[PDB]
Amino acid sequence: TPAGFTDYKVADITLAAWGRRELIIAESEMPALMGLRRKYAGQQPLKGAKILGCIHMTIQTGVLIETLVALGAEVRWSSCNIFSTQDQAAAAIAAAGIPVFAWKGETEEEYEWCIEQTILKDGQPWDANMVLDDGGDLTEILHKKYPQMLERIHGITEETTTGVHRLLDMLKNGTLKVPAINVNDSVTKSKNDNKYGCRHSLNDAIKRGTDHLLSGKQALVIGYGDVGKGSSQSLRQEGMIVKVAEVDPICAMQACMDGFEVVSPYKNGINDGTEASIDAALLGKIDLIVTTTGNVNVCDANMLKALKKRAVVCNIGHFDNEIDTAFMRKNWAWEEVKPQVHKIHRTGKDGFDAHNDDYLILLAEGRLVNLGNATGHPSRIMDGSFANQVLAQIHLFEQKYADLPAAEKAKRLSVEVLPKKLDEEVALEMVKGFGGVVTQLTPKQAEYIGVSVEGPFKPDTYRY
Amino acid sequence: AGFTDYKVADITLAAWGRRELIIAESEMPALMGLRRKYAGQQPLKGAKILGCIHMTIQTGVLIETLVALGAEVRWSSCNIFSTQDQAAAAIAAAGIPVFAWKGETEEEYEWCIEQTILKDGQPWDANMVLDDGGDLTEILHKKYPQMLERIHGITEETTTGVHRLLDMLKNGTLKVPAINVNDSVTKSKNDNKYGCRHSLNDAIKRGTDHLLSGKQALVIGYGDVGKGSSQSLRQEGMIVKVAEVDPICAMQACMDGFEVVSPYKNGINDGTEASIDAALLGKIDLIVTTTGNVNVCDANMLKALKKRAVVCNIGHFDNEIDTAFMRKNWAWEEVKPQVHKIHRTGKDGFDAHNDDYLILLAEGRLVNLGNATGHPSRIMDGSFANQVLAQIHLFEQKYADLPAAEKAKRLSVEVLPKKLDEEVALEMVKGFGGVVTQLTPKQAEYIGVSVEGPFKPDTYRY
Amino acid sequence: GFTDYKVADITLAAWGRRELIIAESEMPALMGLRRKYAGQQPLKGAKILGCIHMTIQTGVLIETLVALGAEVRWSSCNIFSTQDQAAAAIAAAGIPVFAWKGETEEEYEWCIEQTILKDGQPWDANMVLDDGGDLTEILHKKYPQMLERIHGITEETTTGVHRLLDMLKNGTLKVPAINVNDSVTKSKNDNKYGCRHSLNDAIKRGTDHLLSGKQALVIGYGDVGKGSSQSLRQEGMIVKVAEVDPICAMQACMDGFEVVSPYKNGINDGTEASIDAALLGKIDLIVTTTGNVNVCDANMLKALKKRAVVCNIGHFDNEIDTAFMRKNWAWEEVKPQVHKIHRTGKDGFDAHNDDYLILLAEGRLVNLGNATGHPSRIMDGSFANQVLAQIHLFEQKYADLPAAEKAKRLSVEVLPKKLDEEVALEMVKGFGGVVTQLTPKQAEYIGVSVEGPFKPDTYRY
Amino acid sequence: AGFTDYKVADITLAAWGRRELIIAESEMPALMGLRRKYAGQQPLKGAKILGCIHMTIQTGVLIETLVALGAEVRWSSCNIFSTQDQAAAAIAAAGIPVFAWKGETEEEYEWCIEQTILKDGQPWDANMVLDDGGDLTEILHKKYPQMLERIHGITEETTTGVHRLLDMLKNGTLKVPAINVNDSVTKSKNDNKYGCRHSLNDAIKRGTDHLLSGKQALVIGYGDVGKGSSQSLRQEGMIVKVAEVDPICAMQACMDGFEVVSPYKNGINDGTEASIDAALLGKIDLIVTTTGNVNVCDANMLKALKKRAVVCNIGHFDNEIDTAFMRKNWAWEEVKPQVHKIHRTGKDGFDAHNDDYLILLAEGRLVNLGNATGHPSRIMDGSFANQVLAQIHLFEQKYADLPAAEKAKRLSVEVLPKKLDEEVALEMVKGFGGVVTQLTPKQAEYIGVSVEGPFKPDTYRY
Ligand SMILES: NC(=O)c1ccc[n+]([C@@H]2O[C@H](COP(=O)([O-])OP(=O)(O)OC[C@H]3O[C@@H](n4cnc5c(N)ncnc54)[C@H](O)[C@@H]3O)[C@@H](O)[C@H]2O)c1
Ligand SMILES: NC(=O)c1ccc[n+]([C@@H]2O[C@H](COP(=O)([O-])OP(=O)(O)OC[C@H]3O[C@@H](n4cnc5c(N)ncnc54)[C@H](O)[C@@H]3O)[C@@H](O)[C@H]2O)c1
Ligand SMILES: NC(=O)c1ccc[n+]([C@@H]2O[C@H](COP(=O)([O-])OP(=O)(O)OC[C@H]3O[C@@H](n4cnc5c(N)ncnc54)[C@H](O)[C@@H]3O)[C@@H](O)[C@H]2O)c1
Ligand SMILES: NC(=O)c1ccc[n+]([C@@H]2O[C@H](COP(=O)([O-])OP(=O)(O)OC[C@H]3O[C@@H](n4cnc5c(N)ncnc54)[C@H](O)[C@@H]3O)[C@@H](O)[C@H]2O)c1
Ligand SMILES: Nc1ncnc2[nH]cnc12
Ligand SMILES: Nc1ncnc2[nH]cnc12
Ligand SMILES: [K+]
Ligand SMILES: [K+]
Ligand SMILES: [K+]
Repeated sequence: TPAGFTDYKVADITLAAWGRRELIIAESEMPALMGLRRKYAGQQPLKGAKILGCIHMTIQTGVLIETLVALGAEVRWSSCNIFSTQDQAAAAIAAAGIPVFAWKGETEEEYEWCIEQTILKDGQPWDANMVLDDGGDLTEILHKKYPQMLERIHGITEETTTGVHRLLDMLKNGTLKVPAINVNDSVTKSKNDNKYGCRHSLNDAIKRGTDHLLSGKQALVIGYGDVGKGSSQSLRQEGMIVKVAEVDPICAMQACMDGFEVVSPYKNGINDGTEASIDAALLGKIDLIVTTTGNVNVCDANMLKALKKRAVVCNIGHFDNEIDTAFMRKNWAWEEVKPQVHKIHRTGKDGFDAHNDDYLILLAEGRLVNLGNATGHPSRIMDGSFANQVLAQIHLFEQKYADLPAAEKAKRLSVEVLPKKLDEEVALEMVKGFGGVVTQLTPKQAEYIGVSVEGPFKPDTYRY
Repeated sequence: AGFTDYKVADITLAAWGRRELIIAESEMPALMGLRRKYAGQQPLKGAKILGCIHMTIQTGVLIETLVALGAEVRWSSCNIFSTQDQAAAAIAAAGIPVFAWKGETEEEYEWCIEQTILKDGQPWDANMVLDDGGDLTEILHKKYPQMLERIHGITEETTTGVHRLLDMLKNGTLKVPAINVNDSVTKSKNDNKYGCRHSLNDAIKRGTDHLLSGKQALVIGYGDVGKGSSQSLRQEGMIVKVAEVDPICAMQACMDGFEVVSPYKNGINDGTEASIDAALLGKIDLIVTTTGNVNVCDANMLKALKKRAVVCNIGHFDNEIDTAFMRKNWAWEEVKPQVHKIHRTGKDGFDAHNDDYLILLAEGRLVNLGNATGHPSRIMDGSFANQVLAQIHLFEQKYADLPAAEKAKRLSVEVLPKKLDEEVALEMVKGFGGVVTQLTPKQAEYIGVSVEGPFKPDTYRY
Repeated sequence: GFTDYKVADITLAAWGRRELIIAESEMPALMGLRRKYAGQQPLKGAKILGCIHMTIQTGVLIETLVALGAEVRWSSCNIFSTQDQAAAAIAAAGIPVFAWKGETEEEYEWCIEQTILKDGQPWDANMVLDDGGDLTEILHKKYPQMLERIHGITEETTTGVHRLLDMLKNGTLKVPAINVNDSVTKSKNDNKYGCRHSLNDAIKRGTDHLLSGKQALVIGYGDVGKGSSQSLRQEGMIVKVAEVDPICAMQACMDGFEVVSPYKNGINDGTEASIDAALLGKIDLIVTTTGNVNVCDANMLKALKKRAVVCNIGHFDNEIDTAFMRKNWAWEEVKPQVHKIHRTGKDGFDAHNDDYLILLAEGRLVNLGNATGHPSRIMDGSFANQVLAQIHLFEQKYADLPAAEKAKRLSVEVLPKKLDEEVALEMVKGFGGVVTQLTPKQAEYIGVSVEGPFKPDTYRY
Repeated sequence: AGFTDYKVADITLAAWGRRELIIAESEMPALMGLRRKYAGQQPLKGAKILGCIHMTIQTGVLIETLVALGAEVRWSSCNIFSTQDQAAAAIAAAGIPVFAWKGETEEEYEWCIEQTILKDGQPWDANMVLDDGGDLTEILHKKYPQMLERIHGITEETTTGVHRLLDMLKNGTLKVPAINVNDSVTKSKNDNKYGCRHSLNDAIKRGTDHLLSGKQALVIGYGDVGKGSSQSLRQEGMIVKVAEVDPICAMQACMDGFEVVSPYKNGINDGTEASIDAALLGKIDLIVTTTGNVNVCDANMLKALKKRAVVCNIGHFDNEIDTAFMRKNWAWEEVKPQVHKIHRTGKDGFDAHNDDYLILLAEGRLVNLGNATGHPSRIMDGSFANQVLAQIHLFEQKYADLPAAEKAKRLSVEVLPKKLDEEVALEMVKGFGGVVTQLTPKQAEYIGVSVEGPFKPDTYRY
């Protein structure tokens, strides 16, 4: 009896049985992912693939991990957020002999150490050759601290909008060292996960964090991209009176037409940095503000100062700097209600009255509230995102960028999206998971609209 | 005084039409902002526009915006049933040639387009085309190629019109460049979707006055029009099922809370009655086609529909339903204009109290324009501000005057730049009293955009 | 050689008949009563004065009464609510009807009198069917003698019920009545769901305004206000709700509406200072639904956003201070039942004046004024009750009974819940719904009969 | 600290419970307004209240309101799974006898009620009863008639409890008057409907994390609870069908845009598998019982449900689902607390990867309280304001002190006056920032009401 399998760090390995029970259910909610697991078990298309994975260690990610593993891959995994892991999921994965370094409630130190444990196997760089990322933190660390490892990696498959944006910055600046597939912009990812996932999981997380009635109350959603669209619907369908802020007038136009009043935190929309710019009458009526932008400081200090007493503040974008929580740590006393729920007392820094009425309620300390305060998106939604993740991993691994002459590396050095035909094939398995029946074009019909009977049914410019 | 160059139902409707145009102007801030911004420059001075789009009150404000910016125009409707006669009469009384009335025959429809093309029996000195559906575009290519030599461009309104332009382009038959106005977000995701949300249940109420809540609807298609049409019915309380051939669109319908079904067992349309899901169709109270495709509500479907179901089409062309089969096999009883009971008992005559009929709206033509007034002004504001910008752009490019070599480089179908799309959107938002936030310089840097936009890459789907 | 009618255009009859035949397929409860009671002829000998909106739906009610044996003489209960093809179709069937769309106030009162009189002198009516009590009022206040041979009244709507109860409490009510409104298959089915269907319907026909994204103020949140609010919200309007009833305001909140008052702090003190001018200057659409008086008052009308739409879906047109508007501001007809009210003055207006309001149906019932009111499948519920109520009062034969033994009969009563359920069951079947049948053990467990009624009369649904 | 008259799961949870109570107080303006209105008057001084209701944070605020008004209480939960342990712990820590934890056995549940009834082995000097579901009321009548002699009244929270009260009255077995708290509109239409709207999908998400959008639900019942439950699922995008025995309620579901179906062919429950609509049941992903009835999701429906469907009950008692059949016949795999997979492959063990199972939430117990936290504070504010008023009213009536002749005249089940209902409503509305309009004198005269209310007759249904 030796030490045994120890290449992992989780909160509690004994939760594994529970995580496995939840993985087994989740499999039945993920027909596109499990169809790939079935269709590709033979080809072992990921045999020899050695995947650095950095994405929220949820049950849904566990079904993704095991699908890569079932297709031949070796993986070393960490979560991409300190609060997003489900400890029973992490424990279930570690119990299956898979290296995972993830728990709910990491410090920032532990977060970076966890990523480090995927990168280093046994004190030396693992011979990684694939990267799966969500937000780009693992991507950044590899480029800035382990560039030599990038010499052996065939590509990066990036999950989310913020991560894609960081990739494009690096592509533009000549600093991206390996090609990448933008998974986010599949329609079965962006207009499934980003919108409908937040529709499901935002009011989920707010109810779990606060158990606040939402009906009848006033919400301000900052942003009306895919996340903001889904977020606004999560709140409006519960009966909130939802107001939407935007910098993109096309997105603002959509919110008006979807039945929202479009407002700005600042008078005439001009954020001059002074308190006098804040629409105090507006913020003084808001019971809930949700940031969804991917931007920085969209719920700033002066807004926080002016919010209605006891309003709930949260962020469902990727990074916590959407809210100026730094200002609130410096100036206001924090009272933990329960994990990932704090009352922030605007009375001052040092201590608070337990019955002070002048406080805000912050969820997940500003981190992604759906994963921090609930369980993120549901399996049937994540099915689409992770089916794309698997297809993209298969494809970049087969391309073998790491094995090519230097000058064709410039030709392969690109951020690409999966082809629409693949997008549609994932869509079809999703629809069938609902019991939906897709109609087949007749040849005359296909000829009439200029498509093949088998698709793709839309040009790449089609917006859906 | 002395203006006679027009054909409308009743010129005495002009004072009424004018009252409604003055109202609609207040509902169209982007179109009216363009009028104010460009009146001094006269960017369309010398433009001579053949226009073929639904002669509604909203098209009136478009027409008069083009004119106010310097253009002369000759106008026809792009559907036999979509004209509002008071709008046509107001435009005629303003001295603008228009050939349009509600309830044209097909022959009269073709004649009206020809009256825009010919002036005093001769080709008009047109140099710009504004089209909706491509009917005018097609006539110019097939019958008046010499006129296209002097035409600088086509600004095409609708998905079906764009598809026909692209077919010409791939075939080398497109003679002048086009702007695809449909693909602006302030057109496609405003007009196509939200316009149909507003005007679909509108037309069905005017046509039948049927309660929709609690009743079963089948929407064929879940593109932009299908999405908005589904919402039109679901927000009224219908139980809406959606059919699609595009699994991505089907997936959206699922996620939007709709059951996705096919008219055919396992979705396999093999032309046989036996393929029809008769249990499904025998429960449907309302079928709506939204596809731009052919025969998506076919004869066997029509045979299987529940008795007294409503049948309608909000796509551009009436061949979405097999109305030919119904004319050939079944007796038509007019309820009122644009509303027919179609008795499945036979062709010759019908029992006035027969229970086995369907209710066809607008004879299968676009139901929102045929049985109501189409999209509202505040929505058409976006589409038609795009039209004006597109006319301004193609006219100023002066393709017809370019040397053959330069024409060849410019013969394409293009969309308006995102910056303009955004500028139209902003005026619309301002028309709701919305307040767009300005990025600080730091945030624009953070997300990699200018403070003034555009805010999204062209790949962004919204 | 039938001449005992007055309609706009009798040549519309064939059109009206086509819509009647369609409506019949949309009214299974009414048509069910036709087949159920055709044999019995329960209204044989009934002579019914009827005063209710002369729509296609009312036509099906009329011809249901006749199919069951009744003779009727009919008029509308609003000057703008008649559908002229419905009136014409009824007249063409040899049924006396006096109604057109767009009557004057004078002609409305003349049409009622023509039902009351037959061949120059009072009809020998023995039944009354009323929608707002105007006909009832005229029989009590001007024909207190015809009332002696009538076996009852059946009042259709909330307002008219209220007017009967003020007579009851004051002991001035003279024949027994049946409140048809308090049936759930009438009250909810109609007052709420009917306005859900027909309010935005009317606003679109009248204005063709996009509603999505715009600001509405619904005054009132009773059944009409509830259905009105949903009609606008389901279109994407941002709807605010005003109420004096905190319980209805509570429901508006819970339904996801912001509850506001036109007056600062809700205190309507008659001054221009009390008006929340900031709120009113943002409102694109105000809809009154209260049955009360002056809930959209002159000061609110002054403060409304330019080009706002103003309408009333309550029974009477004093909900809005239209009188102030006639006295002070110039009216421009856009088209029938649509007027631009110019706040620049009374002495004419500039055609391009931007400071105007849009008033629908001159403040009258907007859904019947600018569209066709409620749909057949909804009116089915109310009129099936009306038929049952007429049957019950006719067969009870009040006018043929001892003097004040009839005091045990003098009452405003509702219909038995079992009847309410029977109507509801026919309506559900019209949707193809399938009602589940309790097992004996189940019915014992909750203490009801397998046959119903399933709720006590206190249940609020 | 000397105080030991309680039993909770973990007393160290008290500080957490207290933090959540302080927050809930800010969400319960009506309850906290009663506290401020009556604190000086101490209208419950001398009241000794047996309370049996879900020992949540919201009930914690109610308990402390009663105490603040002068009452002493002894408390138990009315369901084995509904206690929030941190709420129980905070109440115990304040020196208030409470016997409640999440996860009780049935025997523990009974013991907890008895610990409120008995103090130091003898009947407590109880003189008021606050009940939710009738269980404490039942035990008092069956087992402690001597105590009822001294009790002035029962304030019953929920529909099922009121029914048992009415049966006892009808039978002559009710020993003390009761106030039906459920029947206030600020209870029935606030709590029963909008509460289950909030908390049903809440519980289902916490329990299963299943996507609901796009999936098929069958809700049994369309009363207040069923109305709220149907809305809870539809607003998430479920395709919701509704079953009912009451045709009026089914009519409401139709008009609300739901398809109305029966588990049984033509609605006829004949007791055999042959009478099951297996085609319908084979499509349902989620069934919710809302009836207060027995066996409304019976063994033959459970056999017929689509594989892996979720089964749950939001009615007061767990016999709405034939969970007893499932225990006799099928294998239960606990996923996590209050979530069980129920394997239809047999009674003895299961394949860990069997696909033919159902998901039962809270073992058939009220799912909103069992798998989440029940209704939110701002909703329970209305219910519990009514409780406090009902307790005040009966305690001051002092029925137990009246002569036998006066008792006979007051032995009834009453509801609170509408005026009070409105006063609770006004406080709830103010908590939303709502501004109620005050009638003018002439307006109040016009509709025949006082300016202060009541505004509706008692027959008004809202
Ligand atoms: N929590 C989740 O589960 C989840 C899921 C997907 C994506 N995300 C993250 O959410 C963020 C947004 O993702 P997306 O796909 O919606 O991106 P997006 O680009 O589609 O939307 C962002 C929107 O925010 C608007 N915006 C930016 N700055 C603003 C400001 N100052 N005020 C108001 N609006 C402003 C932009 O105009 C844009 O429309 C990204 O960080 C993404 O990674 C989170
Ligand atoms: N009536 C109006 O006011 C109005 C407004 C805009 C566009 N249109 C017209 O409506 C039509 C649709 O326009 P769009 O913008 O929605 O186009 P779209 O391409 O966005 O949507 C059409 C959809 O139909 C689906 N479809 C095709 N064949 C089908 C079949 N046999 N069964 C089921 N689904 C099928 C396609 O997959 C596609 O998603 C076009 O003719 C367009 O010109 C009408
Ligand atoms: N147009 C239609 O088709 C139709 C149908 C049914 C009834 N009605 C009429 O509509 C009106 C309302 O009917 P209902 O059934 O809704 O009655 P209701 O009593 O159910 O509701 C009216 C509401 O108005 C509120 N109210 C009164 N004065 C107010 C004020 N000053 N400010 C705000 N709210 C105020 C009351 O509190 C009440 O809740 C009546 O005149 C009725 O006859 C019209
Ligand atoms: N979980 C909660 O938080 C909560 C809240 C309030 C009440 N409740 C409980 O929920 C139950 C329902 O309460 P309610 O206020 O809605 O009562 P309700 O009387 O308003 O409605 C119950 C409905 O069930 C219907 N029904 C009965 N048997 C049926 C069957 N076999 N099939 C279909 N429908 C059937 C009835 O017709 C009725 O409309 C009661 O037990 C009540 O105590 C629970
Ligand atoms: N009202 C309208 N006018 C012109 N074109 C349209 N297309 C759709 N609705 C229209
Ligand atoms: N269509 C209609 N017919 C008769 N009375 C009505 N009241 C409301 N709508 C009506
Ligand atoms: K229009
Ligand atoms: K009607
Ligand atoms: K709670």
